[PDB]
Amino acid sequence: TQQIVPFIRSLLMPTTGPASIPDDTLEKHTLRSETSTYNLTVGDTGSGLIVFFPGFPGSIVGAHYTLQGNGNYKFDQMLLTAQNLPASYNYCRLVSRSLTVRSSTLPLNGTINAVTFQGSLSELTDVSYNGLMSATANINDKIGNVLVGEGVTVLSLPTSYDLGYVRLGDPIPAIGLDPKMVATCDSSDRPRVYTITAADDYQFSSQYQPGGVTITLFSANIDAITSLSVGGELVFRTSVHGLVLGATIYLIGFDGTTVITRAVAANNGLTTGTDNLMPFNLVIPTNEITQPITSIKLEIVTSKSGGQAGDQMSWSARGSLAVTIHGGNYPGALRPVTLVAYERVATGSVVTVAGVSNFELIPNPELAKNLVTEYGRFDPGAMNYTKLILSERDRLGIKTVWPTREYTDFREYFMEVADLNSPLKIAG
Amino acid sequence: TQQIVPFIRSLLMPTTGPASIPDDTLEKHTLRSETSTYNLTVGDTGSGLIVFFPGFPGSIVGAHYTLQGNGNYKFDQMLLTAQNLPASYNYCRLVSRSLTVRSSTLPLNGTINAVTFQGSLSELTDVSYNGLMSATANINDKIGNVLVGEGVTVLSLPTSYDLGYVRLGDPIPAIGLDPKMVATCDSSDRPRVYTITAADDYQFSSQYQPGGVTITLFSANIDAITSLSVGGELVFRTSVHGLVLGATIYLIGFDGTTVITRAVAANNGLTTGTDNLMPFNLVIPTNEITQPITSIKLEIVTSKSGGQAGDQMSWSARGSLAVTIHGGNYPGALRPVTLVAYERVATGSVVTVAGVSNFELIPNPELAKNLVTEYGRFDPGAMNYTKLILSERDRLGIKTVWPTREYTDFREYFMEVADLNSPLKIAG
Amino acid sequence: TQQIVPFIRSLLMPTTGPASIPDDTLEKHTLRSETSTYNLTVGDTGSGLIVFFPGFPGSIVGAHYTLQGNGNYKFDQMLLTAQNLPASYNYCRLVSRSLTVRSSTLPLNGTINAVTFQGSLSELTDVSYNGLMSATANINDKIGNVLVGEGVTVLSLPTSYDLGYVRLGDPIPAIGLDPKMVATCDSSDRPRVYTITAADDYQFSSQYQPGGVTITLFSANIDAITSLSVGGELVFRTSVHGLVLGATIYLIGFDGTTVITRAVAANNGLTTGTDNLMPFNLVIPTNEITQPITSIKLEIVTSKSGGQAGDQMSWSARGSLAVTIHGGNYPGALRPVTLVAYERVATGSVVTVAGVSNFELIPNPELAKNLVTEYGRFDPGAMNYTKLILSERDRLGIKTVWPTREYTDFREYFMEVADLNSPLKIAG
Amino acid sequence: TQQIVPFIRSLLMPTTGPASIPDDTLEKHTLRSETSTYNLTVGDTGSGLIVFFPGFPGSIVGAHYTLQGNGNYKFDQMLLTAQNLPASYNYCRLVSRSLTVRSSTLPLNGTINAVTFQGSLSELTDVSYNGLMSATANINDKIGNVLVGEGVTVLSLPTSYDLGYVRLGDPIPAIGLDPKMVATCDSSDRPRVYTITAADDYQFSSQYQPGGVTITLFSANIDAITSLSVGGELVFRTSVHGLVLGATIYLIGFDGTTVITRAVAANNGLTTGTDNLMPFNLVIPTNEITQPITSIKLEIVTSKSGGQAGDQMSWSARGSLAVTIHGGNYPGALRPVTLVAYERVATGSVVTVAGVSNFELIPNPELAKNLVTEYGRFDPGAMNYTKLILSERDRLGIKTVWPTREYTDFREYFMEVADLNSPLKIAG
Ligand SMILES: [Ca+2]
Ligand SMILES: [Ca+2]
Repeated sequence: TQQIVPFIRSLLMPTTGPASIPDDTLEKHTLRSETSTYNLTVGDTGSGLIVFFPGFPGSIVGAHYTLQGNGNYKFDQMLLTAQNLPASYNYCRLVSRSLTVRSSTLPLNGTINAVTFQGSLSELTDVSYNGLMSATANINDKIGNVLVGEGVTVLSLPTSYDLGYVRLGDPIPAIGLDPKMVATCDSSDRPRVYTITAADDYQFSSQYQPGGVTITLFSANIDAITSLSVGGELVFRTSVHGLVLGATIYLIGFDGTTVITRAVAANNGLTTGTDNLMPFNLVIPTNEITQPITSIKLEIVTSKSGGQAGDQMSWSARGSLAVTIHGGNYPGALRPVTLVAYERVATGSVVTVAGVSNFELIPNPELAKNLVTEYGRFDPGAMNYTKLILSERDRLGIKTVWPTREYTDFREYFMEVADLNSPLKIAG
Repeated sequence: TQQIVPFIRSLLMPTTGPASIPDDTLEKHTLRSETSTYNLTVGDTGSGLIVFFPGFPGSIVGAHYTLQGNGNYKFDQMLLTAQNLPASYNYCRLVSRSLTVRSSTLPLNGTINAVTFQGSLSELTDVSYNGLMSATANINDKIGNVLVGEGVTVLSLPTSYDLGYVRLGDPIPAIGLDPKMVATCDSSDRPRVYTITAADDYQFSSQYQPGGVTITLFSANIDAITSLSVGGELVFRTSVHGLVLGATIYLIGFDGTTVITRAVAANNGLTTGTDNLMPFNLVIPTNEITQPITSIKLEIVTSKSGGQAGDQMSWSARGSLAVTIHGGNYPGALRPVTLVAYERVATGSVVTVAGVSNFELIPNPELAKNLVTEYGRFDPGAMNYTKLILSERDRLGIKTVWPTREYTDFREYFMEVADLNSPLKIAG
Repeated sequence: TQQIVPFIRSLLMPTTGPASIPDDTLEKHTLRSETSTYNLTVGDTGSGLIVFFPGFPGSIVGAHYTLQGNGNYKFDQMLLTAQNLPASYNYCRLVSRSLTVRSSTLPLNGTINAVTFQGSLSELTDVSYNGLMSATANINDKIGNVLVGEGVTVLSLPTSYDLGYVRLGDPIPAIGLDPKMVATCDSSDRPRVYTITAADDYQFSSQYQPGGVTITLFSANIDAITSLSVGGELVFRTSVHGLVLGATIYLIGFDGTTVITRAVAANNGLTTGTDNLMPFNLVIPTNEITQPITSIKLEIVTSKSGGQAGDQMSWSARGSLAVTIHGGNYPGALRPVTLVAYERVATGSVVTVAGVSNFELIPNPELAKNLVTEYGRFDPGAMNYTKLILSERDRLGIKTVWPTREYTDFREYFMEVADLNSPLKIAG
Repeated sequence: TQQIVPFIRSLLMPTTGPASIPDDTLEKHTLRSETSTYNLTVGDTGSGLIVFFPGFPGSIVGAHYTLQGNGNYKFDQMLLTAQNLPASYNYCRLVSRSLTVRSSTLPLNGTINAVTFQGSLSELTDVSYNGLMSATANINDKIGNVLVGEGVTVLSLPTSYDLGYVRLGDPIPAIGLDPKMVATCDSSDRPRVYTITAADDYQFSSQYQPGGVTITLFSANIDAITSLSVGGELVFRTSVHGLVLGATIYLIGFDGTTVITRAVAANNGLTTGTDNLMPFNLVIPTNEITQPITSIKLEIVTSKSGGQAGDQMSWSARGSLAVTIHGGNYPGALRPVTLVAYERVATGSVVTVAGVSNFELIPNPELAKNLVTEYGRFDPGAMNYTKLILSERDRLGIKTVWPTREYTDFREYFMEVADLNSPLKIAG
C-alpha cells in the first residue's frame, strides 16, 4: 500500500467505485457503477433464500426465493442492477461487486447462513438453510448464523482475470411484422454444452389409452439465466402400425415450476420398419427465462389412431441431445454462486438488499457518440499486488461472505491510507 | 508476534481457520474447518443448559438441555459439526475451536453463566445456573451473568499436546443379512475404565411375589458419548430351591432418562450349594447412544417357580464389573466440559449457537484418492510461543469462557499485525 | 546452570519440591509433594527386600518383604505416599522422586545391595541379595555393599517424557445396596496384555477319585499392582459321560502367597461329542490386591457323578486367555523396579524409609472448587538441558541408586548456585 | 506502568483476578476469586436499594431491599459470594472487588443513583434514591441518574492496608446433643463497642394494667452483620410491693423488621428498698442474623401481682449496656457502604448483579492438607505505585461508583500494556 492501488480498493471495497482490471485485456472502455436496491418481503415461514451471481458480467445480480410451508421454494423476483445495461452498452466485464443483506423493518430478528459455491445453481446438492454450510470446505467462503439485524456482506472475489468482454443481451436494429418481435446479440463466447443421451435402444411398452400414455424420458439438471438452444435427434423404431408421437421439452425453475414449455413434435406418425426422426431445433431467447433454469425434461406422449382394450403400443428410441447455453462457461455467468439464506425472520418484515457493481463497458452505437472511451490507467504492480493479496487470502481473512460488522472493521483496518495529496499544492 | 504465528492465530481465533499443531506428532494430514450452527428454542421456564465438549476430537460439539417446571433437565438435541467427519475421514486431531451463544429473536432477554470444568459431565456436583460458578476456582474459566443479547464466547484451550490421532467412528466395509447392520472402527486409544464392585457377599432377603421382587443393586456415575463395553461377572449363592434371576443394565442420560437398556440375564435358575455365574458381555455401539450417558445401574429381579404366602427368597452375591469406554481417557473426548447455562430468557425465543472447529485429518480410503496430505508447516518457536502464552494465560486474561464483547476486544487487541507482505511485490 | 532450572533441581533433588515437566503435555495442573515415611522392623534372618516402583504415577511407592529361615520372602506391607492421592485428585503425572533407606535403631548393622531393573517385578530372574547385582549391566543402576547405617538413596530417573496424565484409582459417585460396594475410575491408558494359550488340544487322563483329581493347567509370571481383568475361553471335549469340571484362578504374590482366588467355573457338566465352553469373565478390583501380583495360575478339578475303582476320566482342552492389566504399560506403573536388599542387620532393628514424591495433579471435582490450576511455568531450554544431562548421565555419574553419602556430596557439587536474587531489591 | 503491577491490575480491575497486597502483613496464603451472581426481581414501585459492603473480608457482599408503596424498604435477600468461604478457609483478607448492576429483562427502563458512604449502614441519615447523593462530598464517590440498561460499576477502594487476617465464621469441631448446635470461630479482632446509658435514675410511673404496661426504654442505631453480644446491667429501685418486670431486647433490621428478639428478664419480682439487678448476658450468633441489624431497642413490661383500679406502679432505673459487635471495627467489616438505588424500573424486570471478589486466604485444616500456601510475590514499588495512584485518585478520576460505560473506557485507557513477553522465547 502506497496511496493505495485503485484496483485493490475497488476489488475489496466495491462501494468505493470502479477501477480498470490490470490484466492484458487492453480495450478502450469506460468505467461505471450500478447500484442494486431491493426491499424483499418475508413470507409465512419467516425463511427464504437469496441466490447471488457475484461474477455475473451484466445486470443480473441474483434471485429471491421464499421458503414455503411444504418445504418448497417459491420464486419471488430477479434482483437486478438499477438500470438495464444492455439498453446502453454492448460489451461488459465485471470489475468488482459487493452486496449487503439485512433486515430493516418489524411489522433482534432471525439469522443468516451464507456460502459461496464454486458451481452453478443446479449443482448444489443441498440448499437448505443448514445444508448450505457444507457447500465448500473453504472457511472464508461460508458464514453461519449471523444476526439478520446486523446483516451479511457478499464480496465478489475473482474467478479468473484476462476474461474477454462479454456481449450483453443488447437489442439489435430490427423491423418485423410482429409487435412482440425481439432481436438481440447475446453473450456467446465460452458456451456451456450439456450432452444428454436420452435413449440407447430404450424399449417402451404400454397398453392403449384414449388421450395417450405420457412418459418422462429423462430429466437432467442444467443451468441457464440467459438464452440457450437444444439440438440433436431422437430416432424411433416400431412394429406397431398407426402410432402417433407427441413430445414436449420443459425447462424447470429452481422452485420446481415450469419456466418454459416447448412442443418439440406434436402429432407425428411412426412408420413400421424405418427410422422415424425427431429433430430438436429449439432456441430459447433470454426474455422467456423469467427465473433461473435448474433442469430440463422431455415428455413423450404415445397414442394410436384406432385403439381398443388391450393393444400394447411399443417403440424403440435412440439418440442424444445437446443443450448449449450461450456464454454459459464464461466465469461468472453461471459459475460461482453465493447463497444467502435467512430463517426465523418475522413474517412481513423487510429484508433489505443494497449493492454496488462495477464494470468495464463499451457503449452501444448511440451512446458511443457521446461517451469517450479509453485504455485503462496504467499502474504496474497492481496485478502483482492483487495476486499477492489473493495468494494470502486465507491468512488475511478475505471472505466472499462476511458478517457486515466484520467487513466494516476490515475496511477501516485495510484502507489506512487515503492521504489527500501532499505538496502538489506547494510544489512550484 | 512477527507477521504472527499461524497456530496461535488459530488457537486464539478459531473462526480464522486451521493450522497444524506444532508438536512432535508428525503425520501426513490435511487441515479443515467445520462450522456448527444451531437455532435452539427456549422452553417454558426460560432456562436451559448447553453442554459443550470443547476438546472433542470429532463431530460432537455438545448437547442442549432445557430446564423444566419440576427442576429436571430434558434433552433437546446433540450439537454437531456441519457434516459428519467419520463419513469422510478416519483419523482426527483437534486444533482449535470457538463457539458463540446469544439470543437472536424475541417471541433484552435474560442472562448467561458459564464454566469450563476439568472433568467429564457426570462428575459435576452442581449443574444449576448458579451452582456452575464454583465448578472451578480458575477465574478465567468462569463467567457470570452475561446478557444473553450480547452473548458468550467459548474458547477451547488445550488439555495436552502431542496427542495421538483419534480414530473417528468411521464405517468399515461390511456386508450382512441385516439392513440395520453397522460396522465401525472406534476411538479406542486411551480407554477409560470404571471398576464397580457391585457386591461382596451381599445378602438379599425378601418375601415371595408374583411377578418377582426387583432391586437396584447399584447405580454409578460414568461418562460416555461413544461406544463402550461392560465386562465382569456376578456370582450368586443360595439355600433356596427354584429361584430364577433376571438382570438388566440401564445406561441413564444426563436428564435422568433411560438411554440404553440391556437384559444381561433373563430367566436364570439358581442351583443350591454352587456358584451361579452371571457374566457381563455387553458392547454398546455409538449409534445407540442418543445423548450423553451419565450413570449406569443394574437391576435384578428375583422370582420363584412355585410360590406362596411367606416364602422368603434369599441369595448371596459377589463380583465386580468393568465399564470400558473406548477412547474415553483421550484428553478432550470426555474430559473438559464447558457448560453454558441461560435463564430468564423469554419462552419461544431463539438461542443461537455458531462455532468453528479446526482439525488435522486423515482421509478415508475413498477420499484419500483425491485428497493430498502433507506434514505440517514448519515454524520453529511456534510451540515455545504457545507455551509462553499459556504460561501467562491468567495475566493475559485468556479465558475459556468470555463475554463476547470482551473476546471481540481481545481479538483486535491481539492480532495487531496482519501486514499484507512488504516487498515480495518489489524484490527482484 | 543459571540461577538453575527448577525442573532439573526437582529431578535431581526431589526433596527440594516439585516443578512442572517441561514437555508438550500442556494441561492445567497443580504441583504437589507427598512424603513417604516408614519404620520397618527387621526379621529373624536379619535380611529383607524393599521393592520400589520409582516411576509409579500415584500413591504406591513400594513394598517390603522380610526374608525367612526357609529362604522365602514374606510380605510385610505396602509402602505408600503419606496420603491417598486418589481421594483428592483424579489425574496425575510423576515429576520426580527420591527415597532414603538406612537403619535408625539398634536392638554398625549390616549391608545393602540395590538395583534398578528395567522390567516389572516378576521379570527379575534372581532376587537374592547377591543376585540383584546383575539385574542390569548399567554401573549407575546398581550399588553394592553399602553400610546400612550410612544408607542408600534411590533416585527416580525418567522412563519417557510426554506421558499422559494417569487416572488415579479415584472413587466415583455411586450408591448401592451393599455397604462394601466400591466404584472407581482406574488407570487405564496404555494397558498391558498377556496372552496365555493354556491348551492346544491338551489331553487329560486320570483314574477316578472321590473328591476329584486336581491339576494345575498352567502357571505364568505376570505383574499387577492395580486392577486387572481376565478374558478368553477354554473349550473341553470328551468321550466320557458325566464328568463335572471345577476351575479356579489364583493370583499369586511375590512371596508365593495367594493374593486372590476366583472360581471360574464350579460344578460344570461336560457333554459328549460337543464343545464345552468355559468362559473367563474376571474383573479384579484394585482394593483386592493386597500385595503385588507376581504370577497367575489356573487349577482344574475333574470329578464324575457315578464313580468306581478304575474309571479313567479324560478330556481334551483348547483355548487362550488374555490378562489385561489396566494402565500396566504406562511407563512407571509396573516397569522400572528398584530393589533395595539388606542383610546381616540385627534382628529387631529399624530400617527407616524416608522419601519425597513430586506430582503434577488435577483435583477431583470437590477439590477443584478451591484448587486453582495452571499451565506449567515456561522456561525454554529446560527440556534441552534435561536431555543434555541425561545424555551425559554416565560421565556425570547420575545414579538411580546411591550410597547416601555420595548422593549428598553430589547435591552440594551440583547446586552450587541458589543466589538470592541480585538487584531486584535495588532496581527502581 | 512496566508490563504492569499485578496488584494495581487487581485493584483497579478485579474481574482480572487476585494478587497479593504488597503491605507488611507477610503470611503464607493462597489467592482466590469468588464471583457473585444475582438476578433480582423489581417490585411494585419499580424502585429499590442494593446495599454493598465493598470491603467485607469474607462472603457477604451486600443486601437487596425493595421499596414499597408505603415508602418503607422490605428485605429481599443477602447477596453473597458464590460459595461460602468459611466452609473452606479460616482466615481471610480482601484484595479487591468489583460489582456490576444493570437491568436484563422486560415483561429504556429506569435510572440509578449510587454512593460510597464512609460509615456503616445505620449511620446514613438519608437513604432515599435522591438523598443518597449527599452522603459524601467526594465527587468520585457518587454517581447520579445512570441509565439502568447501561448500569453501574462498584469498585472497592482501600480503607487501610496492613490489615490483619480476619477469622471467617468457620465451623469448629464440636459434638452436642442438639441437632441445631452450631460452633464457630468468629471475626473478632478490632471489635466495635457501643455504650448505651439507658437510664440515670429514670423515674417510671403509670397506673395498673391487667397484662401490664410496656415501655420502650431506649432505641439506638447500631450495625451488625455477624455475631455480637450485649453486656451490662440495669438496676431498679421501688417503693411499691409486688411489682414484676419483663424485659426484651429487639434487634431491628434496615427494613424496620424484627430480626432477633431476646427476653432478657421475664417475670422478675422487685423488692422494696433494695437494688434489683437486671444483668445482660446476650450472645447473638451469626446464623441468627438474617439481615443487617440497624438498631437495638429494649422494652420493659411492668405488672403487679394483686392489682386494682388506681394502683400507680413506679420504679427507678439506672445503668448502662455495652453492645460489642465482634470484628465490627475491622475496616471493611461494617464501615464503608456502597448504596446502589434504582427507580422507575418496570415492575417484574430483572436487575442483574455480577461481581468478582479477590482474597488472600488461609485454608481450614482439612483443605490445608492439599492447598499449598506461600508468601506473596515480591515486587518492590508496588505499594509506592498504589500510594501514588490513590494520592492522585481525584485527578485520575478513580471512582468507587461508575457508569459502567465510563469504567469500561477507563479499563482500556489504563491497561495499555499487557505485552506477551518479548524475547524470553528467543533468549538462549
Ligand atoms: Ca495475461
Ligand atoms: Ca513431545
